[PDB]
Amino acid sequence: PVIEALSLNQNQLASNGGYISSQLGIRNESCETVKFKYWLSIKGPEGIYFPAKAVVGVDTAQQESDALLNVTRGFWVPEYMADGKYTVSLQVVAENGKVFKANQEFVKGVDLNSLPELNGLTIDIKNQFGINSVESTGGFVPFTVDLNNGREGEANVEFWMTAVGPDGLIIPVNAREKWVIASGDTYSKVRGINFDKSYPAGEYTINAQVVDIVSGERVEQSMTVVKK
Amino acid sequence: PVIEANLSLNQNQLASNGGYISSQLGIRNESCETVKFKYWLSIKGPEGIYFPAKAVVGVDTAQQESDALTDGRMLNVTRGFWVPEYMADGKYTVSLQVVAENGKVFKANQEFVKGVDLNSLPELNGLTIDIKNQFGINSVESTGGFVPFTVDLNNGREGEANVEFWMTAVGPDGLIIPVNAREKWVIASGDTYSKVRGINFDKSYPAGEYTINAQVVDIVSGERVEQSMTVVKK
Ligand SMILES: [Mg+2]
Repeated sequence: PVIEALSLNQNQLASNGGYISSQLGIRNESCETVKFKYWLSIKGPEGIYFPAKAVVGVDTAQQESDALLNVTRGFWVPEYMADGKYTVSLQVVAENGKVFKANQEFVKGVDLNSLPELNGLTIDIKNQFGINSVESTGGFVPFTVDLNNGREGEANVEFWMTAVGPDGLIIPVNAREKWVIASGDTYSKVRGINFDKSYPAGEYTINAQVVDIVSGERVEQSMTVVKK
Repeated sequence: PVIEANLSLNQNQLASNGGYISSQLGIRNESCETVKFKYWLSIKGPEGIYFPAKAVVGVDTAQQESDALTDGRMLNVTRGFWVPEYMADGKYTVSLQVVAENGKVFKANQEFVKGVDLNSLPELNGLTIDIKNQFGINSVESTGGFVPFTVDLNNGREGEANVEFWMTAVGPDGLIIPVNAREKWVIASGDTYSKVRGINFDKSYPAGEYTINAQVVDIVSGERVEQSMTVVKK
């Protein structure tokens, strides 16, 4: 690796938001000097994406290279942004096109170390065997889905999954299903996606959504699989 | 082109209570030889929503199956979907997507709106948001290129608007490239915040599709609106 790339001072914010301070480390392990560009960005719920940089005036700058690093950057997460899971991403693009990323999570207005949930309905969706990539010639990745209703009454849920990938692909992974889950019951399945040989190389976000139809609240779970 | 894809929607405007959209899908094999492909219909919406057109009464157990079209022959199917009241008001894109056996991707897209006017600017309660690819540059070379965007935030309200604004490029390999840092503006009644802002796609950046994504927030109401535009790096 020509580059090795993050830690956050805290990983839990309340719904009123707060400040996250991040320590960025970029090491040049290789024999030669390396030129790269780097930045810090955030991905959140409800399609939020934002740069860690905030400015008091007009942003006039462009992405400058460095050459080889230890810097600290902090950002505010305002109350208005959605409650849920955020990913902070230090990203480095080396002159030769190799991309390096270091990611860490924080949560806003939900418990770290508890499952995602819709008011007692708990959502446990996982890459079953931790398969983070498949070959260009194709591969299959199964995902476990457990929707456990911890409420006193029955929960009316809707559930689907897509693979959001290269070339603007949005591949159906699970069609939209609707379930009435009794108090104390669980909806469980294993669902896989076959990445056909024909599908483009690159990064796919397996994106599960669960909706409580009565409250209208929606929660996402995103998992990444790379097709080489 | 080994495939030509066509899509049309029976209507392009829904109320906030939602409704049903019926879509006509056309896939034509123009080429000399028989072609094998897979295809599907998906929707992208506000607030990070993505969903498949298909809904099932039980447990979805099926996988994406291939179809085949002989020389000159075509496929015509009609598919519909419900857009429930709970999904966000704003702009939606319906996408018919075809992946041919050889890896070539073909797409036909159409827009509909929910709870907003078709043919009006995105807005936050009288604050209008007009963000555009300035010269209609939809792609840049692998060796690099620069694309400028115009930003016009016109405050049509009686009072001043307190806005926050930023832009990223969401691209291949999970890149989220800063394009405009987070700025805050106080725009007086009747004024416009205008700027031109560009992104340099350096040679080093990966080939593929970049969504230039602008977000505008009314800091007082806490309402947020996006505008997305696509640039392909070859
Ligand atoms: Mg209508």
